[PDB]
Amino acid sequence: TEFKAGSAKKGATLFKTRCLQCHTVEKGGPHKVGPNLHGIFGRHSGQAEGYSYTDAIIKKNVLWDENNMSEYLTNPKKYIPGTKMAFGGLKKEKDRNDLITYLKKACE
Ligand code: HEC
Repeated sequence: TEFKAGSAKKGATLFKTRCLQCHTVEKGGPHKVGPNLHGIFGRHSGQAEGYSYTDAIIKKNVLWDENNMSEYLTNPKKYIPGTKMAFGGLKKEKDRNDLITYLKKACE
């Protein structure tokens, strides 16, 4: 027990200003700089087809759940050195919570 639920509305706007530049979240949403993340929970890293991911991400083979997604979110290059994900992070657990509450919801 280490992840508690945030606000999806607050999650959704965090997403629009911090992740939209690179990702789509809708079913059948296209890949961009970053891959489409629909269905990410339960899935492992580097398995969306039609996307060229770094060695590092495939290699890490992380099961995508809220718990994991939080630490990746804090510092991705940290969590997975070699990732091409150019994002500093979300150091605030509160923001992280909203946002994950949002992804838990839309990538559904
Ligand atoms: C572009 C400047 C990005 C921003 C901003 C965010 N992400 Fe991203 N993401 C990007 C890339 C290029 C990649 C590929 C990684 C590689 O090393 O090949 C990723 C990857 C992810 C993943 C992992 C998914 C998988 O298929 O295993 C996740 C869960 C992810 N990105 C989520 C995410 C969120 C929620 C963001 C906003 C806070 C975000 N990323 C920022 C590109 C970019």
